[PDB]
Amino acid sequence: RTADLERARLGDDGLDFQDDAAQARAFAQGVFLLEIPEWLDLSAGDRFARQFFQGTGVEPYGKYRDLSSEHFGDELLGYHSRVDQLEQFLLERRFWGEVYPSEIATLGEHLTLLSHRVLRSVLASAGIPEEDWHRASGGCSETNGSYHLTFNHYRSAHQDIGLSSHKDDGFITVLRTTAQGLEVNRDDVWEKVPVDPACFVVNFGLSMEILTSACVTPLSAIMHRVSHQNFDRSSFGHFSSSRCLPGADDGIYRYLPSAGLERVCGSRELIEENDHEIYM
Ligand SMILES: CC[C@H](C)[C@@H]1NC(=O)/C(=C/[C@@](C)(O)CO)NC1=O
Ligand SMILES: O=C(O)CCC(=O)C(=O)O
Ligand SMILES: [Fe+2]
Repeated sequence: RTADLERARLGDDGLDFQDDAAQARAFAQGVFLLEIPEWLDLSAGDRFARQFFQGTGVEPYGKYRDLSSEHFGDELLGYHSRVDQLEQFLLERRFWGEVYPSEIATLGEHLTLLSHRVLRSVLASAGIPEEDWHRASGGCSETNGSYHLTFNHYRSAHQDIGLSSHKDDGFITVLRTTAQGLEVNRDDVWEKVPVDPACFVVNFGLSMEILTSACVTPLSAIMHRVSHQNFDRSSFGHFSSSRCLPGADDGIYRYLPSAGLERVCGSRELIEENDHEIYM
């Protein structure tokens, strides 16, 4: 019922697991734990996740309930009530400094850098040539990707599942969870992800799976869900995707030594299709 995940930490040369077999298990499973740097403050983000849905009466973050997608010219952004228990506030990096509270934008920038370092370590381990990283990652091997800082609240009063079974769209997801509910389907059995408030949960998205499908050890996008919540639950995540601007899409690529990078689809196209798959 409970999954046992490999634990890593960011070191001087990148991702440090206990050994090479632990990294090989972690990358093949598509999910692992990443120790949270002692200097990285998560307390403002935790409070934002507990508050964003409550409206302007609740300070300092309740007012973000009133910011819908029309405010951003991007239908994916802002407050969203989902068909599951989940309600969300999603915002891409181009809007953080202007729209998010100053300390929330700061959290997003720091998570972008941690995710940047995690991704470059992964691309090296997958055997992708370094000179192809920028195009292969749609900019995420540097800081030119699309990055969403997304806050999640599970309304326990709503029936049925917390968040439907799915895979993330992008390359790297850095997930901050302090309560039970997350479940992963490694192999073919659903398993609870253990709670560890000292670690992020890291997993790969669909773009990573597509990118590394022909590699020596292909990396998969883990299927995961949030079980029905009988009490309220909150969380937040940092998502790294190939640059998917409404007018500036970087596309999704498969790497093959015999051919280089072959375009598969567009980045926003993958996101819109996935959101349609996730919520039936
Ligand atoms: C790349 C932009 C998207 C919106 C980003 N990637 C995801 O896979 C996503 C999935 C859900 C389950 O959280 C949305 O319901 N969340 C995000 O923030
Ligand atoms: O809330 C969680 O623990 C998981 C949320 C999630 O998987 C997502 O928002 O994509
Ligand atoms: Fe997810």
